[PDB]
Amino acid sequence: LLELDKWASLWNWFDITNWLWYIRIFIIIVGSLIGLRIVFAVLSLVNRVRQGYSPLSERDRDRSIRLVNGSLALIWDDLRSLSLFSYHRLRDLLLIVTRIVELLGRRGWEALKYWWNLLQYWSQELKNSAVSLLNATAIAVGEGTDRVIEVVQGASRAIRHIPRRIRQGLERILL
Amino acid sequence: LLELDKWASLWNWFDITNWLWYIRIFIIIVGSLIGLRIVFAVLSLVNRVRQGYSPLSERDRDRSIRLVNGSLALIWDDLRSLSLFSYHRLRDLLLIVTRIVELLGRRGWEALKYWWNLLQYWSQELKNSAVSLLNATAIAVGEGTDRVIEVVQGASRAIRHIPRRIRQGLERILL
Amino acid sequence: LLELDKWASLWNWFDITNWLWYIRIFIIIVGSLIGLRIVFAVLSLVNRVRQGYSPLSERDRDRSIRLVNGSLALIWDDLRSLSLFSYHRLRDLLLIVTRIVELLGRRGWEALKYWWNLLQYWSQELKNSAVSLLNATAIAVGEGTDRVIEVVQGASRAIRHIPRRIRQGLERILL
Repeated sequence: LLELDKWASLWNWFDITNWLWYIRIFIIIVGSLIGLRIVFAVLSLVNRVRQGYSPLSERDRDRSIRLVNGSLALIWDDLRSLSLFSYHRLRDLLLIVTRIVELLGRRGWEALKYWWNLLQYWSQELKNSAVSLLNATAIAVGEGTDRVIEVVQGASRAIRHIPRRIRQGLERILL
Repeated sequence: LLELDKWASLWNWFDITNWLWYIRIFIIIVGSLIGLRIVFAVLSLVNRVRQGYSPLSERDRDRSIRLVNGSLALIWDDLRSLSLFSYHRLRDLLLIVTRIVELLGRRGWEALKYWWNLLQYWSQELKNSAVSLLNATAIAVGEGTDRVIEVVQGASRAIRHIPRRIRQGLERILL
Repeated sequence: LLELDKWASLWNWFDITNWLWYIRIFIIIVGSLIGLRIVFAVLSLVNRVRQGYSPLSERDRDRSIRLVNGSLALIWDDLRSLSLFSYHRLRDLLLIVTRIVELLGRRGWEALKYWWNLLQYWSQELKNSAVSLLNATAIAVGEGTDRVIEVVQGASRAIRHIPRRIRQGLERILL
């Protein structure tokens, strides 16, 4: 079972054996390929020129070939970004990066403002559909029971419809 | 063939073994890395901004940094896309998404429309190269070949392609 | 140390072993998973309109569904690049590729050009940092530390400037 007997018998599949023993080599390239894909993001820019910014629904090839030559241009877009229109700035510029992240931690709360309001309107639509069927089916009974289904539904969503400024209050208490 | 003592022999390689029994676990992590790439698609947007306009041929680092601001923005793009117009749309979105495909699928056949055209012109381009060369070598024998060479080649392409509206006749005749 | 008896015992653990003996297959599936990922690059095109102009910080979602129709449209962006509207170009398309690369290949070397000036100023920022800090600390002492430090540092680095434009000599002398 297994061992030299299983491994040795495989040497007859010389072609496949190569893949079986050299796969480990291949795994590294596969992991590398996702990283290579990061460079592929530039390719979408090429796709934009070829297909147009709007959905996929001519001249681009001649210029697109310039992408090969893009190696020369490629130092131009990136070169001015790190040091900007001034020198001595290059060492100082990396520190700027910390500045936006510190400032953004304060305004980042916009996550919660929309999520509470967003879930709030969806719930309202659920109640509206239910109000239609519930109001209509309640009449079969009588005694104005349908009026009861409307008030209860309207009471819970409506009261929760307009809450307090949790983003503002929490923004000042968090920083 | 493999070996038993080789497995134990690797223990004497100081720490080479560390690569084998760690990279293997590391592979599962790589699988996670691919699912990481979907967010990278937003990076391509930043790239077109940082790339000027055309394929590959400064301040954009600070603005691209604004990509971090995408957290607050993220509820906004999803919010108008998910329901879009009015507000009874969120449940409707499941209906309209399915329903649009049927309406849109009808015009989608235009794929074939151009493909019919691809074969149509290349056929014509073949005639120009072939007729020119064959027309010239044909006369080398005498006088009378020029009519058969031009009439036979031009005749086959000429009668094989003339009617238009391929999808119009094809898509409707299927009823 | 090891033995086929140790491996066989693991067969009674019919659960995890599948991963252990199918991970080789798993990376291949992952490879396919990542190639599939490339289509996401078009999503960025949609992101511009659907997700806003700049990075992450309209109605076209209806158009996002038209992406299905993108098969119809997809021949329009591509068909014009190989053959172009001029036509007769299609056989030319294979030849032109050599001409544009041959033509652009001569001036394409300017990549090296930017690197020479680019690195040149970077050396200059480092030079200013050392002189300012070292001279300023040396000023604490009298005698004449200020004159020697600023003159010798600035004299050696500044005078070391030598214009050896490779591109210049490559354009005029390579003919």
